[PDB]
Formats: sequence, C-alpha cells, structure tokens
Amino acid sequence: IVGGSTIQPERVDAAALRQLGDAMRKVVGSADPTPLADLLSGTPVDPDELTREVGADGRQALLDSGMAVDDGTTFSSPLRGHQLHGVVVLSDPDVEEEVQHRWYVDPLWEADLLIRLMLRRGGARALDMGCGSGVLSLVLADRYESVLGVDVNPRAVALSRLNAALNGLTNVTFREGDMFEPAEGRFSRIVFNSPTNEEGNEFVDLLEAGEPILETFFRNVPRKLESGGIVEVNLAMNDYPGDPFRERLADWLGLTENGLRVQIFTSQRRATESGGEWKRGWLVVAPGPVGLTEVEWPYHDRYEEDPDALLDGTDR
Ligand SMILES: Nc1ncnc2c1ncn2[C@@H]1O[C@H](CSCC[C@H](N)C(=O)O)[C@@H](O)[C@H]1O
Repeated sequence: IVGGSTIQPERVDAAALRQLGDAMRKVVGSADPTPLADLLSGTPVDPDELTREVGADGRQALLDSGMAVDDGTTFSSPLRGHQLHGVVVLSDPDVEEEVQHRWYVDPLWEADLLIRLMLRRGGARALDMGCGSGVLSLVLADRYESVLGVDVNPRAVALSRLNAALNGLTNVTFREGDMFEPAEGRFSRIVFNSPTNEEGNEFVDLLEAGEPILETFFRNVPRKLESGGIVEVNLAMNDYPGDPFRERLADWLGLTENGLRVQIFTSQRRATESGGEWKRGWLVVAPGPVGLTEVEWPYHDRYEEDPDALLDGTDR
C-alpha cells in the first residue's frame, strides 16, 4: 500500500531541508545517479553512502521528515524525486489503483505538460486548487508575489509544504480544506488540475472525483477571482445527447451575468455509449469579450512529438 506514509516537514529545520533540496538539485533526474538520487528513484541505499552526500544531519533530516525509512541495513524512500521547470519535487511513485492509499498523491502524471500550457505571465496572488505534490504552486511562486495551494488530502498539504521548503521557497503557503473554503479573498490567478477523467458524474476517489467538483469550482470561481484575473483548468468533459458540457459550464459560471470570457481548448475526444462524447481539454478564463468559445488544440499529440516547445501557445 502506497501513499499512506507519514510526511512531516515541520520536524526538520527549514535550513536542513533547503540543503537537502540543494543536494537533490545536483542529481535528481540526471544520469549516473548518486546514492541520494538512487534513494529517490526507489532503490534501497547504504546509509553511509548517503552520509557522504548529505551529512549525518541531512541523513537525520531525511528520517525525521519521512523522506527516508531505516530498514536497519539500508535506507529507502516512499517518495520519488523529480526536477522540472526550476524546481525539485517529491511525490508518490506511479503505481496502479489497487495498491493506492486513499491519500495517494498525484505522481506528476500531467504536471510537465500543464506547466507548459500555462500563461507565462505573473502577478500578485495565485491559487493552486487541489495542489497535490504542490508542483504547480512551486512553479507559480517564481512570478507571483504569493501563492496559496489547497488540497483536501492532508498528506498532499504536508508534501506540498515539504517540497516548498526543499526549494527554499518563502512566498508559497498550503492549507487543508475542501475546495475554496480555506482560500480567503480573491486571486489574480487560479490554476486547477482537476480530478476528472473517466468517472463521469460519480465520485470514485480524490483523483477521480466526478463532474460535481467542477460544478462547485466554477460556481464559486466568480467570487474568488480578482477583476482581470486568469483561470486555467485541466479537465475531462462529458457531452451528453442534447446536453453539452459547455452549456452546463456557462450556467455554473453565470457567464453573461458575471461578464466572463471562457475559452475551451479540446485535445482528445472519443464517442461514448450514450451517443455522446468524452473530451479532455484545457479551459481558460481570461479578460476580454464576454462569451464562450471552443477551439481544437491537439496539444497532447504535439507534446508527444516535441514536448520542448508546445509551447505557450495560449498567449496567442
Ligand atoms: N474537494 C477537494 N478540494 C481540494 N482538492 C481536492 C478536492 N478533491 C480532490 N482534490 C485534489 O485535487 C488534486 C487533483 S490531481 C492535481 C495534483 C497537482 N496539482 C498536480 O498537478 O500534479 C488532488 O491532489 C486531490 O487530492
């Protein structure tokens, strides 16, 4: 069972974590792994080998935070390391449903693609809804004065905090709660990698929560959004016969009443049982002429042929 491990950044000095992050930056994601990079790739490691790379203090920091577990003879990590877009991130290893804990954290399935779709501009205050590992928040922290990440999974909140400390980031905060409840005030930027995929209307789990989580999100967005703010959402959308997602969305957003502009970029689609249609896409709320537009953008395809330059893309 994966994703129930205890994560406790609060039990380590901020400096020790910052140094560990420095060490990880040198090796995570690079060829010829050192013992630290081996540890964070899921390989058990002799602790004296770690000692020479992170110090005995670093070694004790790894234990105290929950990043490492002492199997007597060796150390092992329940987490896996990533490095991308200027940040080091720990998350759960990519494993199948049957062995996931209820607090399993998104193992960065779509993060790198999503970061590349995001408008490159920065601003005053950003919100990362369902922050998971915290990866989107950490990237946003570089160009926002402050960033709040929220999740209902307490373990995601702890991991997010740890990941911010590892990167020595000071302007990013994380709170446990349900949707917007722990997010006070308005935001000039809201990003939401939604937990929607194949489940349609039905709650399966925190990573497939059903369409209602989008309804809640979009019904409340208008009161959480600063004038001129931007909203970006990864989501799965179900068009049913005589019942397109986009009409439900416009209803939720009070589109004309609140005077918002929404663009939906569809990347993938398939026919469904109903004679309806499933789609995956990227939704953007941004200042301009009121209304809703649908465009095609096979960014998943383009990401596969050449990741390194979708790019963005939406700025257009
Ligand atoms: N009611 C709710 N309130 C806040 N977050 C929720 C929620 N229901 C599900 N979530 C969270 O939404 C996230 C979706 S996965 C997104 C994770 C992260 N932003 C990434 O891009 O990798 C999960 O972390 C899940 O725990």
